[PDB]
Amino acid sequence: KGDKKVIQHLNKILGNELIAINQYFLHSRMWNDWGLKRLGAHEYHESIDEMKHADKLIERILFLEGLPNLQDLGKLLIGENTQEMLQCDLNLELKATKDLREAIVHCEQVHDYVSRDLLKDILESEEEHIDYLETQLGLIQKVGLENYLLSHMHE
Amino acid sequence: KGDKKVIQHLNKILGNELIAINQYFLHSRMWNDWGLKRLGAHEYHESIDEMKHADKLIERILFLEGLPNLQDLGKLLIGENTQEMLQCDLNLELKATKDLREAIVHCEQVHDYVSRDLLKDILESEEEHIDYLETQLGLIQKVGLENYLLSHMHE
Amino acid sequence: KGDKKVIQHLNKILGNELIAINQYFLHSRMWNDWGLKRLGAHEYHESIDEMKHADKLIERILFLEGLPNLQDLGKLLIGENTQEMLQCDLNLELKATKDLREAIVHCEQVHDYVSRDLLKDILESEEEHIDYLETQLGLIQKVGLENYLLSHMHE
Amino acid sequence: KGDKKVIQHLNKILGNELIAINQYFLHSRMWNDWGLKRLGAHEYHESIDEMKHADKLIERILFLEGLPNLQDLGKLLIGENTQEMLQCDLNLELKATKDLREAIVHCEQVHDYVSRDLLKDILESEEEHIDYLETQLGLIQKVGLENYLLSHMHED
Amino acid sequence: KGDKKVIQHLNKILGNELIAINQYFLHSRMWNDWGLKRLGAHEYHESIDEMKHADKLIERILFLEGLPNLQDLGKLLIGENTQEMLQCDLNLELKATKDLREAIVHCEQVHDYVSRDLLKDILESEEEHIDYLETQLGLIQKVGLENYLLSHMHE
Amino acid sequence: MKGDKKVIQHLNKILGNELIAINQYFLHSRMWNDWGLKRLGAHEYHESIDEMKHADKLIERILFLEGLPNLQDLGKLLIGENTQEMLQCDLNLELKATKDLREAIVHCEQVHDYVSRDLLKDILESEEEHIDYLETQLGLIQKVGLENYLLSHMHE
Amino acid sequence: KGDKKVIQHLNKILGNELIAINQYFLHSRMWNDWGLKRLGAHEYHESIDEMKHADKLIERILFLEGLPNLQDLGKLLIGENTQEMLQCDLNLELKATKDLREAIVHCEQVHDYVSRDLLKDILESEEEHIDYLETQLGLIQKVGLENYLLSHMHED
Ligand code: HEM
Ligand code: HEM
Ligand code: HEM
Ligand code: HEM
Repeated sequence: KGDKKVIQHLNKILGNELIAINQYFLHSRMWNDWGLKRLGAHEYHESIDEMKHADKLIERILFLEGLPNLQDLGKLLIGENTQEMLQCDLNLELKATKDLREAIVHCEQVHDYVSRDLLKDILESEEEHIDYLETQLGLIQKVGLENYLLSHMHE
Repeated sequence: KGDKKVIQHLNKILGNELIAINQYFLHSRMWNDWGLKRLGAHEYHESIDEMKHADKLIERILFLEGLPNLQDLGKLLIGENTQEMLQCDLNLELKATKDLREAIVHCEQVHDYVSRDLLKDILESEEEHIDYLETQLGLIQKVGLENYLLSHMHE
Repeated sequence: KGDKKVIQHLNKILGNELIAINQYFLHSRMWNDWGLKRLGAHEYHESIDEMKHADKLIERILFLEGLPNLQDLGKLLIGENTQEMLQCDLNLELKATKDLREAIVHCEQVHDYVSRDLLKDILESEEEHIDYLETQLGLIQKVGLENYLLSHMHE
Repeated sequence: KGDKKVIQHLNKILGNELIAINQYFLHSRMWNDWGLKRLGAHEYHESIDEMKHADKLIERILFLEGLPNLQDLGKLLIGENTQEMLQCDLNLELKATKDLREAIVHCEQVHDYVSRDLLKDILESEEEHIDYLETQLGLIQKVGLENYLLSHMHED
Repeated sequence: KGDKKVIQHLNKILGNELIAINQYFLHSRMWNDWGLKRLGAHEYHESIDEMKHADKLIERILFLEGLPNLQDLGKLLIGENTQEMLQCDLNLELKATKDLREAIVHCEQVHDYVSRDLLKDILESEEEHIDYLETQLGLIQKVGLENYLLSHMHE
Repeated sequence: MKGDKKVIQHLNKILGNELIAINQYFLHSRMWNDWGLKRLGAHEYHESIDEMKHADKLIERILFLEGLPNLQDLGKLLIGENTQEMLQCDLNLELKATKDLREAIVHCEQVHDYVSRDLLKDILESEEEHIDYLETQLGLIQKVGLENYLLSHMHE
Repeated sequence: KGDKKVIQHLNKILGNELIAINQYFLHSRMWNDWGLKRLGAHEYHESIDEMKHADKLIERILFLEGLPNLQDLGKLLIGENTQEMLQCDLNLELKATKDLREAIVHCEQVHDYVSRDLLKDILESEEEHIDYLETQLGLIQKVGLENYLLSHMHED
């Protein structure tokens, strides 16, 4: 059986993935509705990536004889325009990585090194998303909003 | 022999398709003349799609032993710039979908379910065109008119 | 800008093409409705050919800074049986070639040699259609109406 | 579980399909026996098409927990010559589409939209058959009977 | 012209084939509905084989200048569970082969050797079906009903 | 062309049902995989994917109609504790889903939103196919016994 | 021998082609130097097309037993920025087509129909270049100069 606090941490990370799946999927379809197809496609792939993380977390929790929690869905940060949507994704990711670091600390302490390795792989993927997000927000500043949107119309 | 009012409704839809064929073809060639080749190509494909709908309507009318009316051509809405042309297409499509809905109501009432199915397929295609048009008009607001035209110069 | 009377002549030829498109398309679908698929298929190709001429005329008018007229649709000559439909097509083409010759005369007078060359190419296509029509009407006389229809049932 | 009257309508349409299978299959083989191979082949495909509709109806009735009725075979309309055979097929199809419309009305009323969609697909196929049949009868008038039969001796 | 009693015999065998087509097709679709897909698929192929026999019988009757009887449909033996359905198929086949033998005797007596050969080919197919049916009923005894059904779940 | 306000409410209701089914079927899939019932785990995975695709189409339709898709409200997951309960939980969810779909289609018809009706009818056919699978599986447990049924679903 | 005035007209058109070859080639390389590679590539192709017209005129003059004049090079219209370069090309083409029409009139008058056909083919190609140039100048007005240049930085 797994450590009770490891399973709590894994369920907390899973909860964050479930928010991100839905937030990124809606943002993707919003961008597609507006004709910003390059943003819509990239955001769809971000949503798929979170779906795959959730899958791996669910599988680990079950192996450890815990109960995966897919019932509690936290608050989606839905923006009303491109700049707010990107900032909402970044705010979500900054919370996501804080929780990941706390979970890894606990895994190391109780010697659950396989759970730590899984979380470290998720953390790397979220830091890559932060890299993308900070880059997009900087580009809006460097080229202007209307030029940035123009750049993201075509796939 | 088909229901007389069904044939009248089908000839009304056909009349709307005939307006749309010519309006979209002219808009296409105006955009090509101006060097906005992406818009010209998309609009050509819209005109072709209306040609295919008119064909299916003609065939259905003849099967029902009615007389297809290709003689009466209503008013083309020709715009003077890119935004107005898109808005003219949208005004035409909003009228077309109203007429399609009224035609479908009558087909259902007289149990002409095959005519209804044909009209619903056309209606879905016209709503996809509305989706394109509202998206383009929204992009003009979001990226600016000159940027929008810039994006539609090359195929 | 193009010559004002050249553009009027090009719009007149365009109007003739627009009549022919619809007349041949309806005749095609009537023959298909009747199971005369060889005639229906041939007439369909005649309609497509007039569509392509209309396109070239629209493009030339716009280059010359004129306004293509797709709004005014003249009288369709719709037959009620095969022999009448063929004679109607022949009557329309004889009017078309008369107008083409008058347009070519004017283009030569004002030295619009490229418009003349475009119109000469259309004229050759219309004379090929006259060749087909006169041949079909001659076959009806040579084999009889029922044998002619029999020959045109299968594609 | 399915609506009882929906299941009754579906079995009624199934009964019509079972008549058409047999009528078209026999007309097909009669035309082949006479050397009118183009007619025989087309009529064979109409029979196969009805077999597929009957299959989908059987499958739907079973899903809805009804009993498919393959026991009751109504009256086959068999012609004695080509012109009669085509009119017999047309008469059968006109009855079939009347029954299809009444079944669709009832499915709509009780919100069985999937059964309605199946019946609408069958109806489109039967109306295509009416188009073929009315066209053939029109051709007999336009070219004459002997020329029409001549046109249908060889297959495509 | 064919012998009158040969034509009666052929119409009787055809009548048996028409029963089997419907009985096997219904049994096939019942097994599919229950998820016994191996039984459903095999029973489908049995129905198709009887359809082909009916076709050969119809063609022979017409060649002999008889009237094929597709109007009279005898009693379908429909079971309520797998063991009853298999026994119903066997009962039908035992009657079918009895009738086939009587038809062959009469064909031999009147020297209709081509009709005899066709009927013998059908008889061989029906005995192959009896072999299948007796083998399945024996397997139910040897492995038990639940194991037998388990074996026929997957195609 | 703004959507009917009640149409958008119905579409958001169906979307909410799809979101429950995605999570319920995904968890059931991974439970069956954890238990080594790989054939059930794989089939249930594909059911979850199918609901994801329906949710996508509903989100797209709502946005086109200028509504706000609701991905925030997640209703109650019906999670079973063994194979037979899990299948019955899926079936209970699907019966509720098809009831809501029928009511949404009724309203779409009333306000002449025929494209939304067609989308919902396509989803309805897919959910009725899932009901077919589930009722068949529960019938097989009764026909072959629970242990034989589980044995049959160990290997993919 | 050919008609003396026909040969003079053909040499006049040849002279116009020789100006255009050099003007378009230099404009092409100026655009490439500035990093406006789409304009540079298009203008290179315009220069090649004029070289091919010059070739056909030389061949026709020699067949007619005239002397092709490749010695006299008239005034190149070289712009100092993109907008001036396009207008310089347009000014040259409007002069070229005027001379082409005058040459065709004369060929018709003396019944040199093959020379007329050659000149009409050149005229169609020059009117296509006018179409391109007017469209580009219009695009500058519709998108603004900086956006137009932006659109022409990268080749296809
Ligand atoms: C202003 C009037 C029209 C113009 C300028 C026009 C132009 C065209 C052109 C350029 C094509 C492509 C031909 C090719 O290159 O193969 C085409 C195709 C076609 N047109 Fe038209 N057309 C017109 C009216 C119509 C009408 C009134 C109908 C029917 C009633 C129609 C039916 C069709 C069909 C069925 C095709 C083939 C589409 C496909 O399957 O790809 N057209 N048309
Ligand atoms: C007089 C009765 C029938 C005759 C003579 C007949 C004849 C045939 C024949 C010759 C074939 C083609 C077999 C092959 O060579 O592959 C066929 C196929 C088929 N039959 Fe029948 N049939 C009859 C009744 C039925 C009935 C009552 C049904 C269903 C309720 C049915 C369902 C089917 C199906 C589903 C196929 C396969 C069609 C395809 O997918 O191509 N048949 N039939
Ligand atoms: C518990 C939440 C979810 C989980 C665990 C999950 C899991 C997955 C997985 C594992 C895949 C396959 C990824 C791959 O390897 O390519 C997938 C695909 C997909 N998901 Fe999800 N998903 C969830 C929620 C959602 C939601 C809420 C939506 C839409 C609103 C959605 C839409 C999609 C779509 C469109 C695909 C691609 C399906 C295809 O076309 O093949 N998913 N999901
Ligand atoms: C003055 C009279 C000229 C004539 C009659 C002439 C003729 C031609 C011809 C016939 C071609 C081949 C075209 C083809 O079919 O692809 C050609 C190619 C070419 N020309 Fe000229 N040309 C002339 C002047 C020039 C000048 C002044 C330049 C440069 C400053 C030039 C640069 C080129 C280049 C780079 C090619 C392509 C060579 C290759 O890479 O194959 N030409 N010319």
